[PDB]
Amino acid sequence: PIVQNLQGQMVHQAISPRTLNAWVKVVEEKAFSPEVIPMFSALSEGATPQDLNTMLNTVGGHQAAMQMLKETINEEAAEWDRLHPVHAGPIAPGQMREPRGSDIAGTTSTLQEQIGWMTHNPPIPVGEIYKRWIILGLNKIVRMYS
Amino acid sequence: PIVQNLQGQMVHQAISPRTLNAWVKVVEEKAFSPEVIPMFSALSEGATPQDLNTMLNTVGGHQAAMQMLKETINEEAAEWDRLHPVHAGPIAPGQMREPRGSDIAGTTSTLQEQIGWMTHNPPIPVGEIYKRWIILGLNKIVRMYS
Ligand SMILES: COCCN/C=C1/C(=O)N(C)c2ccc(C(F)(F)F)cc2N(c2ccccc2)C1=O
Ligand SMILES: COCCN/C=C1/C(=O)N(C)c2ccc(C(F)(F)F)cc2N(c2ccccc2)C1=O
Ligand code: NA
Ligand code: NA
Repeated sequence: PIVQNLQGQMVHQAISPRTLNAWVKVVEEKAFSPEVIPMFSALSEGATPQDLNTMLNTVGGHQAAMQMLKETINEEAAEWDRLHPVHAGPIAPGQMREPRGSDIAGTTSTLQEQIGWMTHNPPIPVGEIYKRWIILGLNKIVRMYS
Repeated sequence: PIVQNLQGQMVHQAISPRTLNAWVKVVEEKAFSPEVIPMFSALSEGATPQDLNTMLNTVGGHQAAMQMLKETINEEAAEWDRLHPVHAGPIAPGQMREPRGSDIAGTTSTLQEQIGWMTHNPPIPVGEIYKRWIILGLNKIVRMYS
């Protein structure tokens, strides 16, 4: 997630491995449990898409449940593009481009571009947007158990 | 916890009731379980003493376990005073005073004074210090189950 250092700068701070390890243990004990969702949202506060994917990849899960999660994310990303089309073409070096669904999901964006959108004014909270997509998918999983 | 708003300012953001509710459910299911500790540290990122006490009070627990926790905190606070004595007496209005153990524990300090120490340069991370005392006590509890 993003936090301000001892100067003023908004810097990225990776998620602690000990937090990740404890989290996977929680999910393992409360598989498909609704209470895990508010906890997921709590631990991902200020998280960038990169951080979110690290959490998702670390947890893993059932092949099938991961599918519904990915499909949900993909569906929401395509819905973002349908509503927020981005222009392709000429852009000067260092110019900020508008994020597409795949950028919000961290697939086609770097940590630096994610931080840029998140610390911009007006900000494009790509971390918050992606988290919502994930939570939608998690809420879908709990309701099928697959 | 403290977070920067849409201007630049370091503002306080209370813990979500939904997070608190989910957390108490976790502790209830994993009573005295070591894995809860890394999770406690994760959710209290950037937390002020006020936030920490809200979490502690919300969780509650066994009369006896709460005792060892309080006694541990009290013991560490007295140890902080023994090593970092603070001068009493004349101080101008609005002057920043050095925190004593009771201030770090949020007993004799306001949310505003806690934020002041935490956003000062060099900072007095009262939230981090208090969190360590709590985690020491939690590690004590797990090892007695009381
Ligand atoms: C470590 O795996 C052990 C067995 N549990 C697997 C699960 C699963 O298959 N998926 C795909 C995932 C993926 C990410 C997460 C996340 F960390 F993000 F929360 C939870 C989660 N949930 C889940 C979903 C909804 C509500 C509660 C838990 C599971 O139970
Ligand atoms: C809601 O209560 C249901 C039964 N569990 C009670 C417990 C207890 O009596 N105390 C005093 C506390 C107090 C705060 C916390 C905190 F939220 F901060 F983690 C955990 C905790 N732990 C605890 C201690 C060490 C490791 C894991 C859990 C307990 O089990
Ligand atoms: Na990437
Ligand atoms: Na207070």
